[PDB]
Amino acid sequence: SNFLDLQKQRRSIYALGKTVDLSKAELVALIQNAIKQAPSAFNSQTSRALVLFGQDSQDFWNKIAYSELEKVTPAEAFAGTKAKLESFAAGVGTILLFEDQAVVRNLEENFPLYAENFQPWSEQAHGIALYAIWLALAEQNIGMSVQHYNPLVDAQVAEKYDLPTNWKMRAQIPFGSIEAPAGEKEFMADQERFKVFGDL
Amino acid sequence: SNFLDLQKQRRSIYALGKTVDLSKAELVALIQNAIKQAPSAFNSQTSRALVLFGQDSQDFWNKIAYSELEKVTPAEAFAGTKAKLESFAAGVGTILLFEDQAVVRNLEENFPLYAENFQPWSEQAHGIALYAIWLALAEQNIGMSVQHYNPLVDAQVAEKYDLPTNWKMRAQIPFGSIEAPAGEKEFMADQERFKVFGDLE
Ligand SMILES: Cc1cc2nc3c(=O)[nH]c(=O)nc-3n(C[C@H](O)[C@H](O)[C@H](O)COP(=O)(O)O)c2cc1C
Ligand SMILES: Cc1cc2nc3c(=O)[nH]c(=O)nc-3n(C[C@H](O)[C@H](O)[C@H](O)COP(=O)(O)O)c2cc1C
Repeated sequence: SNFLDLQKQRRSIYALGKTVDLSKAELVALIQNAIKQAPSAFNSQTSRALVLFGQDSQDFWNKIAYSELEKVTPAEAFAGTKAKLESFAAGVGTILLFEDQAVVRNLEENFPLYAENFQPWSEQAHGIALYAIWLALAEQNIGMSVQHYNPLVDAQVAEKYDLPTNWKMRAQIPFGSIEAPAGEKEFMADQERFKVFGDL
Repeated sequence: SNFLDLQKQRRSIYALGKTVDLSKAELVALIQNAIKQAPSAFNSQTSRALVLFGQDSQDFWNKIAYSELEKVTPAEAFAGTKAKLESFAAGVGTILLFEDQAVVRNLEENFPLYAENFQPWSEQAHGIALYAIWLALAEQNIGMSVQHYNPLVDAQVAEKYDLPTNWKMRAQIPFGSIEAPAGEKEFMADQERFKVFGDLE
């Protein structure tokens, strides 16, 4: 098999469970290594990550995200939110990805000739880290989805885990065993997406 | 041979050659399929790409890039620029990655509540398409690098190929045969980069 097979295997999984065959040490090393190997502009390595397990992971969703969402969600709609938060907490853990703003700013100040690009290149590096993790877990038959309850949960997350303010949260990832396969995904016409020129 | 092996094999190759044993059709498929499988915010699919071979690929660096860099690069320094441009054209081809702005705008306009997320999600989607290609090619022992001469060469590239005006260029990737391994790698202190809380049930 090749990389294309793994790419096809990787999908967004919303039905997660706790039946994984890897330990904490193996899960931690898998995640961190996947992120460490993900490239970044000038090897700035602005990628930061928080990995939660057990009660911690579940509390992030059922307590942190929960308390914040009820302050902005309609009463007649909260029931559906609580259930959704539970589905994410039903997994093995949660990964929170951050981008170190102190490193991006240091770059802007020292190399203004590039400045404008540091912010976008930082967002690009985050995406790369996200895909790196997604691929690494998919190969191990571990499912996950990408969530964006930021910056709503930012405040509480930082205080609870003594996270520097410069660590700007960009995504929260619940992961676990795959309890239900994803459905049919759609693709756009390749003709209006790509263009080839030249021969070689 | 897990994913981590491939990740570690993927490096920024600056020494490229023209000795690739894959037909154009296979190269095109490799690149396009890798992009298609790369995810994007609610399957928005804002990634676009232009693959150039031969003269087209060579001209992008020696003509378009060159001409634009020359008009803004110091005389007593342009010498190095030309040398680099030729190292990129010494490969098999070039990949230009764009992000469809028309799609992103339609989202920011209809979703004034999430408007601020689309731009960063687009940049992130671009990075994902980039890494997807970089990995697909590394597995084929095909080297490449990511360059950023945008938006300096935006107008000429868009004109020469008459691309949709919404295709905002984000990167130019020269690929070819790996003529020499990458240097050494540097990693920051992990205890400064990560944090772990909790245990498995
Ligand atoms: C968003 C982003 C922008 C990048 N831009 C450039 C660039 O303009 N020129 C270049 O030579 N390398 C560029 N790179 C490559 C990185 O500098 C390189 O991946 C990093 O130093 C690590 O090296 P490795 O790829 O060999 O592991 C970029 C990487 C990312 C993720
Ligand atoms: C930058 C970026 C942001 C995303 N954000 C969300 C999100 O907020 N919520 C969600 O459920 N999925 C989110 N996704 C996942 C995509 O919707 C999903 O990957 C896409 O529809 C393709 O499906 P697949 O992941 O199953 O291949 C995001 C993906 C990217 C690349």
